[PDB]
Amino acid sequence: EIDPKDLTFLKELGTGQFGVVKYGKWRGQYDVAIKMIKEGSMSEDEFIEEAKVMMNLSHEKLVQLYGVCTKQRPIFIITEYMANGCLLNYLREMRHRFQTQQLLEMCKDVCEAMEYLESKQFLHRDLAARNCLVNDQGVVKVSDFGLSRYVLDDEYTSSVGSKFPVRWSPPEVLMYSKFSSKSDIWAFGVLMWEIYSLGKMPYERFTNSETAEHIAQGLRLYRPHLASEKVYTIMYSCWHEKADERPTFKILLSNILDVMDEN
Ligand SMILES: CN1CCn2nc(Nc3cc(-c4cccc(NC(=O)c5cc6ccccc6s5)c4CO)n[nH]c3=O)cc2C1
Repeated sequence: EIDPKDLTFLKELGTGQFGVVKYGKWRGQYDVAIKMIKEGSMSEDEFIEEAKVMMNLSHEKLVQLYGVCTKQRPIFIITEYMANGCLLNYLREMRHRFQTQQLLEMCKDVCEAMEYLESKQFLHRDLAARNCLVNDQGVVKVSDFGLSRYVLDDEYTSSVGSKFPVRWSPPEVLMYSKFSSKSDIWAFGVLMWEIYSLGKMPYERFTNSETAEHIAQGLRLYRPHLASEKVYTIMYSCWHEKADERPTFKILLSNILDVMDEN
């Protein structure tokens, strides 16, 4: 529990699934992001009840959840500030500057974080470039892991809602809501595709339902121009129709390192 008196609000950072987020400082020194949880937007009992485990996830490549303020309303969630914002806009805005080696390093950053979550049997559930953040040195970190579990918004929680991450979801999630490590694996493959396409939208011009139909018929995202064959083999392995044929993040990390070694 963070003492809200130790927080200094400084700047608006926009809005997310739980409402307003601000930039501020903790005890005058540490840059933080502060979510102000819109009333009615979150399953608050469930979150507070299970919030300890989320604070104890600690890894360089995870956006740290520093703590919470729950003695007043709205509740606050206080997290590690990342000066370059979310990965999707960072890709699109710096599109013409990236070398392929840097793209691979971004995939490695994310894969390390997910290997850690995997080892803790903790699911992200909404992995995507929009839910990765980039710090002032260009390091990518995975953000908002596990929070989808607390979203109260039928458009987000229903597989046919307008906000559900259909384009990051494997068949068993779209058909049966079967989340597992292997559905995070699928989403990581799509995230690699976002990185190597420099921030394009997956299945652009397809609706969500057409996307679902597409992928249920075996069809997959094309290889982006900047992805080598080896890289594409790695992201494609994430999209096996059968979940148990998909790799683990440990294997994916080994693959990425192997490609780095070869280069
Ligand atoms: C000039 N730029 C302006 C944008 N800009 N942004 C920066 N940096 C951060 C943004 C956020 C942030 C802000 C608003 C919303 C959200 N996203 C969410 O709240 C949620 C995502 C999800 C996903 C699934 C389930 C529930 C939720 S709730 C975040 C990231 O958490 N945070 N931290 C940061 O450092 C730095 C900049 C400079």
